[PDB]
Amino acid sequence: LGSMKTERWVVREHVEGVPDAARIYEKVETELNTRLGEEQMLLKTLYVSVDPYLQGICLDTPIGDHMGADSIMQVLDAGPNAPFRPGDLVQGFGGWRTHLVSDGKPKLWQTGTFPMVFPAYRKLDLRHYDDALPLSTALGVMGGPGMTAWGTMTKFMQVRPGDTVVVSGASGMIGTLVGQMAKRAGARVVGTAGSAGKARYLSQLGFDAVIDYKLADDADKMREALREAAPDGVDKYFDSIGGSVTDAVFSMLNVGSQVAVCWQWATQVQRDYHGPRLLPYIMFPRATIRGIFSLEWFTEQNWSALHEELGGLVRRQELVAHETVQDGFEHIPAAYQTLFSASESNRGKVLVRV
Amino acid sequence: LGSMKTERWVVREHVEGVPDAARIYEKVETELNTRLGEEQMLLKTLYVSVDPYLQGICLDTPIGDHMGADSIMQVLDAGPNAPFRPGDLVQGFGGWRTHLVSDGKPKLWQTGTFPMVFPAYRKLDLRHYDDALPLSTALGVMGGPGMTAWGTMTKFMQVRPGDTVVVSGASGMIGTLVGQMAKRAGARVVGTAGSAGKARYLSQLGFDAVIDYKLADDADKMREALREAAPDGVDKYFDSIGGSVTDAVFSMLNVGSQVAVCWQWATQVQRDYHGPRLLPYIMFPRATIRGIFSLEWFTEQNWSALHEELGGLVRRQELVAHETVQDGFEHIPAAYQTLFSASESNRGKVLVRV
Ligand SMILES: NC(=O)c1ccc[n+]([C@@H]2O[C@H](COP(=O)([O-])OP(=O)(O)OC[C@H]3O[C@@H](n4cnc5c(N)ncnc54)[C@H](OP(=O)(O)O)[C@@H]3O)[C@@H](O)[C@H]2O)c1
Ligand SMILES: NC(=O)c1ccc[n+]([C@@H]2O[C@H](COP(=O)([O-])OP(=O)(O)OC[C@H]3O[C@@H](n4cnc5c(N)ncnc54)[C@H](OP(=O)(O)O)[C@@H]3O)[C@@H](O)[C@H]2O)c1
Ligand SMILES: CC[C@@H]1C[C@@H]2C[C@H]3/C=C\C=C\C(=O)NCCC[C@@H]4NC(=O)/C(=C(O)/C=C/C=C/[C@H](O)[C@H]3[C@@H]2[C@H]1C)C4=O
Ligand SMILES: CC[C@@H]1C[C@@H]2C[C@H]3/C=C\C=C\C(=O)NCCC[C@@H]4NC(=O)/C(=C(O)/C=C/C=C/[C@H](O)[C@H]3[C@@H]2[C@H]1C)C4=O
Repeated sequence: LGSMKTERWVVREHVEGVPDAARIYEKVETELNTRLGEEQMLLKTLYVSVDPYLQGICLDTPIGDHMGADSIMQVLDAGPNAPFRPGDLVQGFGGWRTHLVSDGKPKLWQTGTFPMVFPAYRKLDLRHYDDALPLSTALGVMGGPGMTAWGTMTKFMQVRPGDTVVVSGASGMIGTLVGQMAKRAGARVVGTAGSAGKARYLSQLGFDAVIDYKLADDADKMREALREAAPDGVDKYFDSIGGSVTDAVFSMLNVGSQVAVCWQWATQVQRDYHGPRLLPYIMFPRATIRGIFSLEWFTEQNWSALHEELGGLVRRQELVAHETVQDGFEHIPAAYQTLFSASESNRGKVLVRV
Repeated sequence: LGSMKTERWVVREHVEGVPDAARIYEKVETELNTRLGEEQMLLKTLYVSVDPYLQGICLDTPIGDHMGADSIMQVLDAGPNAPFRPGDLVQGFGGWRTHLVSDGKPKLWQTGTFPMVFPAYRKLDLRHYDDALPLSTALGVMGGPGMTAWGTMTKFMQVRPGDTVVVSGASGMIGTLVGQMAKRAGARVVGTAGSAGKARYLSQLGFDAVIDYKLADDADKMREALREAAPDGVDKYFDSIGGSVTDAVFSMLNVGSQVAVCWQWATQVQRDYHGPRLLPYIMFPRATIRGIFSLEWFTEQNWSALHEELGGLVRRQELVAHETVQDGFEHIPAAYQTLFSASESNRGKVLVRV
């Protein structure tokens, strides 16, 4: 049969800490075989996600392999028993590649720290998307990030009116969704941000107080900032940061509090591996801490409820989901790099349209 | 009108770390005014509990005050509007005193780390007791520690046939109670213990493996023993120790695992305040970690349930609830000292008959 020319970003070099996109990634030209097994598909990439958790995926990617990532793909061609037909849109972990072949079946992440299984590709139905909630939201508020926020806030956390909710890593999409939902449930909402503009932006989304984690560098400076922003204690904590801000929150946990652990940026990215033992602080509060791994909620029923509940709020404008769509496959690493800059222009989910 | 000489153990000196019980405490004769107020009672102590959690209570007890502890008392005299009548048997936080005047209402622990409120005295009634459930069980299987184990197993942990339940600090009444209920639900149960002789005691109670925590110094050695003792990973963990055993367990948590935090001996007594950050290990397992503070279960309906459910199994000797009752009020601090220094001989709940 035949082949096609494709471009891929591949992992050139492993560097821990804050990644250097120009140094770690290299754009190569690749020839793709277009011969399809009975259930395989030939896919074109329309949109690609960039996310912080790619820092850890990258370090587990064999050198030379392509950078994995969440993406939106269109089926160009398909074998006879492929799950989707040409023209069908799917969301899945297609990676930083213009084109690819895959059967869309669940695949195990072999070289990762845990036995993680990337989900089967998911069919996208155009009826769910419009100008208010466009197709690219399948990578954001109607995707992984939305599912993480919405699943946590309806399957685990039980915000009550009058509660104080703290959200670390609040300026990103998952943080802002959690805060806005908490607000709807009647809570005082405290966030952390890196800039006066980002802090003002969270105040526009309805955060009642925002702490600057660059001035508050230590649990001490942090404890004081929290005690001011949350004088009555903390009832819920949505944690994407860990490290010293989380150490400070655990000193002021109220009774029956709940902590959702979504990420530990300060450990994973900043390599903060040791610190004060936190478990001694949860007994009298009777606090509940749940690890979040939102892949467990990727079910057809959860996707429908996501669209009904969360999609309605976004559409009625009762809940704001911003995205920064950068254009051009060649600018994927540059767009990924801004997740770690000091630029305040990073509103919501960062995306690349290809 | 009248008075009455009594003896009390008072806190002479504050000593951090492992208690030196003969240096910390001092036995004093105290004349008690027995002119009761309207809601007040005069009570006589029949038994006292000694517990590792008394180490922190003591540290928070101002010099010269009496040492608090759980006790079984008997109402000698009672004012008109007293909540109990002479001859009534009650359980409450009477402390290391031979006699005392209290109104038995709930009381705020004004000097503690946290805002703890000691419960109101609860009446005992002799009919529920016999030689299989002696009256002294209101300080163990039918008291605080029984409420701690049964409440964790029926209100938090959901042990299912085939689980591997790990229990740190398993020789005492709470740890052994957890293991036996877990075995009754179908689990493999792993404990820790300090003596070869208690290891064989736990096994004969149903434990499928017992680590020597004294032999396994650090996290590493403890992972090796746990890898051996629980090869399918940990599904439930009942923690009373924290420190390096708990660090080990968190490296091998299964998906959906439940951790219950009962105490942190390593931090409270051994002063180990820093360690590896544990929250990074719980996201992929979706672990749930709940702090235990069984005072929230001290409810009339919950006591009834504890009798019904545990009373039967205990009397039949299905579920084994041992006690070690020392004799003599002057021996209370030495009995308490054994929990830290000479526990090799103890079996279940250490109490002291006065
Ligand atoms: N467990 C799961 O299932 C799961 C699922 C999806 C995602 N995640 C993770 O959860 C996180 C949430 O997603 P997101 O879209 O909301 O990411 P994100 O927060 O946008 O990631 C980068 C942001 O974090 C902030 N940040 C960086 N260092 C910080 C620090 N030391 N303290 C506080 N904030 C800091 C920055 O905000 P400023 O610009 O204001 O500094 C920046 O905008 C992501 O990191 C992702 O990897 C977990
Ligand atoms: N959270 C709550 O609401 C609550 C309520 C009640 C009690 N608690 C606490 O829960 C624990 C259990 O109660 P219990 O009555 O069964 O007391 P216990 O376990 O008998 O307490 C002392 C025993 O723990 C063992 N131990 C000492 N150091 C250890 C270590 N590093 N690792 C493992 N075991 C060690 C010793 O047993 P060996 O003889 O085997 O060395 C000792 O006899 C205690 O810490 C108690 O204060 C908490
Ligand atoms: C096709 C759909 C897409 C598939 C994608 C799979 C996950 C991506 C990355 C997972 C990484 C991971 O599991 N360990 C890396 C080890 C370090 C660290 N330790 C963690 O426990 C952890 C995390 O829990 C991350 C969680 C991230 C959740 C995402 O939503 C989904 C992506 C999802 C939208 C960490 O990053
Ligand atoms: C009349 C009935 C009786 C009343 C008694 C009160 C508690 C005793 C001690 C509580 C201490 C306390 O809370 N802070 C000290 C702080 C350090 C440490 N940090 C904790 O979180 C913690 C603990 O949670 C203890 C939990 C203990 C549970 C007991 O069964 C009940 C006793 C109970 C049987 C600690 O010891």
